[PDB]
Amino acid sequence: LLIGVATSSLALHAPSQIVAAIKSRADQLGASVVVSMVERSGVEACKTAVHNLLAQRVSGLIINYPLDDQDAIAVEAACTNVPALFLDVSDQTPINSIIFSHEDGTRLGVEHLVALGHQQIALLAGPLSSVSARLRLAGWHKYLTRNQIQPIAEREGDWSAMSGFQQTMQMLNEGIVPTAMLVANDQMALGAMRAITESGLRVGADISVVGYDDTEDSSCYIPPLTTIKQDFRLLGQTSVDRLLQLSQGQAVKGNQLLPVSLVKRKTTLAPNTQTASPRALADSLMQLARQVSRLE
Amino acid sequence: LLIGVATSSLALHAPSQIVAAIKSRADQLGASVVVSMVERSGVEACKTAVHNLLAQRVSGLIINYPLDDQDAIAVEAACTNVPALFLDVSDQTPINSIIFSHEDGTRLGVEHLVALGHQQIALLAGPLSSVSARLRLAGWHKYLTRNQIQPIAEREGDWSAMSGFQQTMQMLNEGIVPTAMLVANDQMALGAMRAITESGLRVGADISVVGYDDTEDSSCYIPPLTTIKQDFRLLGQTSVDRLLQLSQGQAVKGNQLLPVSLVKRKTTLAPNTQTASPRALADSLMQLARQVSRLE
Amino acid sequence: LLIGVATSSLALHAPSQIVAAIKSRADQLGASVVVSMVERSGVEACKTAVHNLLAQRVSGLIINYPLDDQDAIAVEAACTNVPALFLDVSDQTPINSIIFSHEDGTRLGVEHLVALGHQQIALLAGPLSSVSARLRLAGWHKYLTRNQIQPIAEREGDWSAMSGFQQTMQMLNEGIVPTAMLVANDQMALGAMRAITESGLRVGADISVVGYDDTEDSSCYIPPLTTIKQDFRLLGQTSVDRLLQLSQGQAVKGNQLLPVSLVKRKTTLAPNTQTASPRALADSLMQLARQVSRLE
Amino acid sequence: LLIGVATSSLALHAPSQIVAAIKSRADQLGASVVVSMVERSGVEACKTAVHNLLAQRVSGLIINYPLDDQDAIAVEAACTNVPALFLDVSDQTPINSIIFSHEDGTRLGVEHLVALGHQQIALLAGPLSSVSARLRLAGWHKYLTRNQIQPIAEREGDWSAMSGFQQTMQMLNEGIVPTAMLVANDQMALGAMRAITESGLRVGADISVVGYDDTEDSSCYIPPLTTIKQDFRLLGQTSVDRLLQLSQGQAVKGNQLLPVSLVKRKTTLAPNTQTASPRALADSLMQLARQVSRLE
Ligand SMILES: CC(C)S[C@@H]1O[C@H](CO)[C@H](O)[C@H](O)[C@H]1O
Ligand SMILES: CC(C)S[C@@H]1O[C@H](CO)[C@H](O)[C@H](O)[C@H]1O
Ligand SMILES: CC(C)S[C@@H]1O[C@H](CO)[C@H](O)[C@H](O)[C@H]1O
Ligand SMILES: CC(C)S[C@@H]1O[C@H](CO)[C@H](O)[C@H](O)[C@H]1O
Repeated sequence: LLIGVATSSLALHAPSQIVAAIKSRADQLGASVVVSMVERSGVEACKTAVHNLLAQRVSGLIINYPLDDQDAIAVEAACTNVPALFLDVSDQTPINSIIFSHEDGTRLGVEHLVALGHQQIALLAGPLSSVSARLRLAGWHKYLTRNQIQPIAEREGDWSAMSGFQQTMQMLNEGIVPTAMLVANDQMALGAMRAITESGLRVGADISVVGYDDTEDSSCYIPPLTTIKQDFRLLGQTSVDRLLQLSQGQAVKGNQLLPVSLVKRKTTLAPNTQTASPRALADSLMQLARQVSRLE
Repeated sequence: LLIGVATSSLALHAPSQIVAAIKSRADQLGASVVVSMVERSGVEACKTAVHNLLAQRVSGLIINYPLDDQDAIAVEAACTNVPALFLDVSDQTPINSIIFSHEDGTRLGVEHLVALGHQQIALLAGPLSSVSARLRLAGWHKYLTRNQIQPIAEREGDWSAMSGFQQTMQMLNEGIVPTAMLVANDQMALGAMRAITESGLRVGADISVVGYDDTEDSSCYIPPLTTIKQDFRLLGQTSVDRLLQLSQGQAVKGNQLLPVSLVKRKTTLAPNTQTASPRALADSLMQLARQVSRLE
Repeated sequence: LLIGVATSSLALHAPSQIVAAIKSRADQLGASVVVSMVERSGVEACKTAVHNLLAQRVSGLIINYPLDDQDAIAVEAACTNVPALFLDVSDQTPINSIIFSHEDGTRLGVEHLVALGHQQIALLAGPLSSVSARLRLAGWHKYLTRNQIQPIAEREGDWSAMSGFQQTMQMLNEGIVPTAMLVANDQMALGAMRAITESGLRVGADISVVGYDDTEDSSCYIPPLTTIKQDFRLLGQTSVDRLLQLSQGQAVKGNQLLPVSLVKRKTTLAPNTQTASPRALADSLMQLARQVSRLE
Repeated sequence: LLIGVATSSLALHAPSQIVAAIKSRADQLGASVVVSMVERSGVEACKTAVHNLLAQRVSGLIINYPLDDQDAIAVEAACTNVPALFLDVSDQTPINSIIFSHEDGTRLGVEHLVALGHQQIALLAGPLSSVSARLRLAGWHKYLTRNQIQPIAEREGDWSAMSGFQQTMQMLNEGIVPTAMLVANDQMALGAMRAITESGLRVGADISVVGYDDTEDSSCYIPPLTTIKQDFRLLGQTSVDRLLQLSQGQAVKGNQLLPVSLVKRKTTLAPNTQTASPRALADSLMQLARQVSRLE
């Protein structure tokens, strides 16, 4: 009983909250989990990661890493005879896998904003060289389409807070001031939020943001982020588990999806990028002047 | 060579970021790394990961886990005839250790705080279990004192955003309102922030905050966290290198302290009991500008 | 396969960008390119180049050089067998050409200034030797009368920046001061901008300028300029596709016009005469805010 | 006597100004210049570029493309017997090549600021995968270090007018505010120049920028660039000329250096006007608030 976990960059919270979640279930079942982090590169990076664990004489493999249909299949055979469960793959590729409904994920985000009266929605996607990053972009460009609305913007980030921050100062330094944004994860929305703020914009009221994952700090990110949840606590549960099932005789086989949901919090409101004021705002500015000349 | 790591919960940013770095360095030297995850509960928890990692015939062992003066010893003996490096222990311990200066980290934090005219300072510590936690709490006590200052409050967290949040919300609600707050880590600092905001107070202008760590996301928090940088990257390469040196008997024995540095950003600023509309005001004309434009 | 391109001066931005574009499209289908630098000398030069690329045994020729009707007719005669494709000609020439709608491109530019309330409009053309420049000056002329205006000034640059400069500040020196200037290409607009500024006016607020091309750097001229966007990347791609199929029996033939668009930015504003409030304020308020967050 | 020219991206101004000269020169001797291109791949891309040209019976080969010491050496062999002149290389890579003085170009930048009284300078370097950019970063260090100063920042761009904008949005938003920047190319200066302005700073008077290359548009940028002139005409010339000489048995086989210069203009002043953020700011916020006041 020695579960091998070939995971992402543990810098990112998700691949981390997942491992914690894994190590946690293997705990009660009474099995041992052993991590092997895997490089930024791809396919072959993952392969060696795989080989290591194979050497430790692991029992089965949970591959938490981005792979294209083709790559996934490669890696599977790399494992030779050990049963390997895949966590970040197309919900189409043959291999055994557990995926969060990328279809429901986007559908919810999209429809929540539309109902809220938003029309000018901008998209901040993850690193398009990542299947999961790719499948949410798709679902965005579908559920907004079926709703008739079209994305006034589209950026590419990389799962970091800074990435979401730059791509949002960029988008705003050239004229696209929307009323809502669909971000590919919670860290990018964190940065995205500071962005929208250092710009005189009220997050939520002026620009509604909706993260995606609902990692831990998301509750405390200033406006407690309205985010789509991915229960990794329960993803590891089902994972370690099914992994046992495949090895110890049977299985279930191939694609198996889990649900997601809209954790409605505080970054999403009626469009109204604020309307009105006569010379009320003139009277406002007026005082700051006193204040400023109150200084020099 | 094969490096083994006993680690705290991979879900805490700092530990995840310290694990990720140790990775990079093993990578540059053609060495594999395997991580055993531990349940921050006790010394036994620790002896296990070690004990299983010592079954992998790992070449070096790195124990990044909060062991006590006497526990460390139990664990060093546990990691039989293999060199181990302890990362969360005390320089006050006869084990091969590499740690960050707690004496400076706390020194600066106070030094910076008193330097801006703050006198009523509140302390928000981490789980008093962590040697480190307790260490950081010793320092703040030492330096506030050398500045004839005694803290007006001292709550305790558990290293997470939500504890930083629950704790200040309680303090604040208790009539206790500081003018500057010293937090044990960036994460809890996120929480304290949100609380300080929901209390209707300008974080920076009214209550200045100083985390301690400079984990990734901090450059993107609300007003970016003025915070004690612990160079996890630095910590990474050293341990890895020294672990080889270690196997080869190269007596890089005993303790050795890495430095911290105060990163200035947007949460520290003088006590708002001086001038009014400091820094902020600027980014108030910004809001107003962004309202007037909305009307044309 | 192997395409040849007889080009205008490579030192002129748009033609360079078009070549770079054509290069990519070639690459996409694995077509080899080869460029011949044509001297502004004239059709006897653009003829030699045609003859030189024929020496190489090109499969198809793209000719982006500003030839005149009979000058175009004369060069195709020289395109023995190999199919030539003309980029700089008039839709009116009975050869195979692909160009950008000089109609809409001059239409919008005018409509944009008329709808902004301008009326004293000055024109800055390119060298009247070229069809394209003259094609552009014809439009401006048509729409201004059709919108009951007649340019108050009409100068002639040569596509370079310095022309835009000299020419404008020259007109400015004769005391001919307009509220809007239409310029034949971005480069010249860069220059005009400096002349304007250098002679004491706020480009935009006082004299507004439109461009034509939206070449690379345009996003960065201090006030980024509103300009007629011509997609050279599209041009480049079609050029090849057409040339291929064309040259490959599948006779396309004739002339096809590509669409353009008005890229709105910071140089086009309402006339200063009317309140100087077109905007001013939102743009102003905001950067004053940044100097208000610089002394505290 | 046919000269094959394997050039870089022609999107950039310098490689295009050099081709223009390359032809302009070859034009005088009664020689043909056939331009071939390379993407940003490296060696293989530069080699195909070379095999292509070899096909057309080119008698010369001018490689104006970034090659690493041993990569140059490969492409030379690739180049075969047909004599090759390299334009982008290091003075100590063993082949016949003409390069501007990276040593004096950086020396002049440095000494100019130092003597002007600049202490805090930032470094906007070019893509560190381009020898030009590298020897040019190193050079600046040497002279600054020689002068007792160290870069308060060091960013990396990619030669476009936009990377200049983002790295100055960046380096500035993250608090660094130098008083001089040594930019590694004139296009990247239009962005820094534009960034430094949109942040309430006066280029020249507040941040002092100094570009590199001095290309055609630089004398028309807003405050016209104090730049380092690389005489692209003298280079085109010396290039072709020397090219027919080695072709014709002669030599001086290996390194050859041309001079650089400092074209002083208006982006460099003595550090400070004292206050870009003073009293007026409130009086000015007033008339604004009042210019506001009336659109309601
Ligand atoms: C593992 C990274 C690609 S990041 C990570 O993966 C998770 C599970 O796939 C979720 O996708 C998160 O949104 C994303 O941040
Ligand atoms: C596992 C916790 C002690 S968290 C973590 O560990 C790091 C390494 O020592 C530092 O202690 C960080 O402050 C702390 O946040
Ligand atoms: C062919 C150049 C002399 S000019 C160049 O060409 C483009 C494509 O035709 C456009 O005509 C540009 O405005 C002009 O600068
Ligand atoms: C092709 C690029 C390196 S751009 C270009 O190259 C010339 C080569 O000498 C110069 O070095 C310029 O500084 C740079 O912008």
